[PDB]
Amino acid sequence: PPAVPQTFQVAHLHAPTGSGKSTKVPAAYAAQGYKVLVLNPSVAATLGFGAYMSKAHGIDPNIRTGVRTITTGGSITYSTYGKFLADGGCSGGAYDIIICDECHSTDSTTILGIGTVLDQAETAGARLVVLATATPPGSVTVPHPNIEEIGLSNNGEIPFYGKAIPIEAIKGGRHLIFCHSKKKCDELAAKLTGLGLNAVAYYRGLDVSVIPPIGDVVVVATDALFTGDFDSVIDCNTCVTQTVDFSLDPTFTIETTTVPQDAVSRSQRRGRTGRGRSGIYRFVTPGERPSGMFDSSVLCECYDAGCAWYELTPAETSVRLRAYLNTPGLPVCQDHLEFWESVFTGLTHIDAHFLSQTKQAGDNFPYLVAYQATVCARAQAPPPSWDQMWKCLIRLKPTLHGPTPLLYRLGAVQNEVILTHPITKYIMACMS
Amino acid sequence: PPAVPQTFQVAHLHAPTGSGKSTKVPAAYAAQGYKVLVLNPSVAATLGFGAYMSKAHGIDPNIRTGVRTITTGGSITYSTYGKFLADGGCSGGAYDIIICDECHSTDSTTILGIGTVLDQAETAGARLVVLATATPPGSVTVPHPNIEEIGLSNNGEIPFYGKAIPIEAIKGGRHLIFCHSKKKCDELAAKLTGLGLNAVAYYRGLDVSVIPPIGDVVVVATDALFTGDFDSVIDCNTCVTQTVDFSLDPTFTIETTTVPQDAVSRSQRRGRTGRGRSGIYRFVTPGERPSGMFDSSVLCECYDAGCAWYELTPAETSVRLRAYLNTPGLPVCQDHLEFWESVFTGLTHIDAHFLSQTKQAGDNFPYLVAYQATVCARAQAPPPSWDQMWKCLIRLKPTLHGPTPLLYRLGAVQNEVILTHPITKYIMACMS
Repeated sequence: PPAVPQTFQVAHLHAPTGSGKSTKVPAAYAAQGYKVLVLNPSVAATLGFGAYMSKAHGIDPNIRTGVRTITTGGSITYSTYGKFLADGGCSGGAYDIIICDECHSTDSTTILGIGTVLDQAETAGARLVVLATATPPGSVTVPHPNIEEIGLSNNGEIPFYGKAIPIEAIKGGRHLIFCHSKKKCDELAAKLTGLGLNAVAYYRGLDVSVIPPIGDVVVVATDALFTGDFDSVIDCNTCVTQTVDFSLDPTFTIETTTVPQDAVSRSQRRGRTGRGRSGIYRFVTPGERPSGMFDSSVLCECYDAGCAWYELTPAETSVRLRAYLNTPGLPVCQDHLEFWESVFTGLTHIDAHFLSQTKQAGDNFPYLVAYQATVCARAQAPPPSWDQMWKCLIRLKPTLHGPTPLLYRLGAVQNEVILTHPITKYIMACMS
Repeated sequence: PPAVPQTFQVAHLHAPTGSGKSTKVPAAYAAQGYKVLVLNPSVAATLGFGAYMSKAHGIDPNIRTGVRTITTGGSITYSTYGKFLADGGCSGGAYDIIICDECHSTDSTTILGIGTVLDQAETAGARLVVLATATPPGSVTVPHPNIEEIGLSNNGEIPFYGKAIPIEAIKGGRHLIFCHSKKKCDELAAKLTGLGLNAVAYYRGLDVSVIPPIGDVVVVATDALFTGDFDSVIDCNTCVTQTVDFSLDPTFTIETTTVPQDAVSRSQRRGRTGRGRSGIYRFVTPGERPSGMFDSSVLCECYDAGCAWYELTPAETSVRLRAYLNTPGLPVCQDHLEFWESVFTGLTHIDAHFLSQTKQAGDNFPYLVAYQATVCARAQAPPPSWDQMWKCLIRLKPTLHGPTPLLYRLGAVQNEVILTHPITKYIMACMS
């Protein structure tokens, strides 16, 4: 619980997990007349705190979200970054303290949003602006005595990234596997379900409904993160993240490449254990990786998204993205600001009906995949392939043939690619 | 009105809607000695011309539809493509001039209708075939003389496909809203009726009466809607259609999807008002998509509705359709005629009970739904799911175990399945 200076200040509340950061601290604040606003990357977290904050603290916070919205009138508003950017940001929000929580996040939304805070807060009327996070940019993983950090040897057979988890000893108690991809995910889960190890896990687009409860059974699951008492975890130490490449063929190639886990995705994976009691931590490679900068690709999404939903011209999404940079204790990446801002300023006259469709079904890059298919339909030319990605062109299959006027490799490709579409050209020049 | 050449000829009309393409053109051919047949796709519209021609034209035409029939013995004949088909098509007929009104629609029937007539007419003694319309392929919305087109913003208390409707714009008069789904219609009307607004949800099934004829009113209705005399027509711009998506799992799939309106659909709704007393049109997503094309869905639905309703050999159907890809001016599609034909000839010994049951059920793909039933029972195994589509398999539920022999994803498969059935495999191979 930092000061509340009458002037202005940007406080960093670097406190560990379960400290009550998104529940107690605000409450402290909301007991002095100060009107507070707390932001969080996930809905399920927002709506979460939104209750634990009422049924055990005597407060009824307004809970703003896309899937749910509740207005009480309390001076504590638990909403989310996305839903915050959606509501126009602070553009209409009178708050005296703002807490960008979990700010260690490198996702399109946190960033753009935090950037939105960092810029408007100051004049929106805010008196303090808090950035909380268990694991901030830089700070290294710490030996938490509340977690029996135990190795991982190959005194078995069950192939696991190397340190083949011995089966003879490993049965299932309270453990919890941590994987990288969706595929190889269940690939193991069942490889042991023929023994008792359910294959349960959370992917990208599922309900917590698929969660156990009792029975000393081991579970699997990807990064995005339930029930059953996690008093142990088996991290794979292989994080996977999209990484832009400038392959000039004819332009970039947003490709999801795997890699060693930094510090934030190392201790966050250890943030889901040591709960309730003296947790345990299983890991293959001990060493983590210096965290602080995030790939430039993400710098694209703010632009792709900010353009898709939040309605921010490449221009706006910049300044916001700017202010977020100049601020301390927050991650960074190469200042490809001017380039990217460059690209989108041009990608004009996107077909309304394709953005709408693409975004709806939540496609990684809604605006970019909705543009690569406007040019594709005005040129009666098919898209780079018929993956579920270009489903928006489905109704045009009858009238569409020839080569694909490729604007950027956003994944698989299967047609003659012509690299001359006036735009492709623009984007090239923009690349220099 | 075109001339009836000494030789045989297929003409093309393009008069704007309501100029006699289906009223004056015929009367003319009639006031000469030519026996005219006029096909339209609507059972309603059909009976409409009968009355009209009489009320003022001094011509008692014989009508032919499902619900009725009225044979006055006169040369001008009005009839649906549905009834015309079922009447053994043109083959069983001697008409001098066959006008295929509304030849731009793309429904199982209206197509077989033209294919048949475009294939038989000549050899049947026909003198002329006139494909009429006022929105041929490659056509866009031409501004309505007396209809201001306004867009939608965010100034609105009521949501609406991303945009909002300013209550103020719908507080006086008779307004018609257009929503893709009835499921949605119901809601959007409620919210409005709770705002002291006279809301009435209308769609397939309901009683046309619900809609009052006087007083202020807003109709949250779906395509199915004259005496309505509406002031404005807010439109959701999206539309719903069925698409086939070959997905070797194990053969294909026919899911219903919500896709953007084509120039046509955006001219039936926009024109639901402004007719007579100057009205207004209000949209969400600007720029209408173009017309004239139809997903392989239709081609299957033909063979199906051609084995089920009109009782026609997969061979014979192709025969009819073959005379459609050919004639120029009619909508386009992928030439899968050879494929879809294969997939059917194999589907034999359908359980007539199930077929009849399904036909009399309104099921979209009856012959396809029944065969998956037929082989289901035939093999003593349950249907994919128990949606109100398989209803025909209840007296057997007890005597039904094991995984479903999935011939094709045509609905929502909710059961352990297999894909080794001799038939599944067949089509799978017919997949060429």
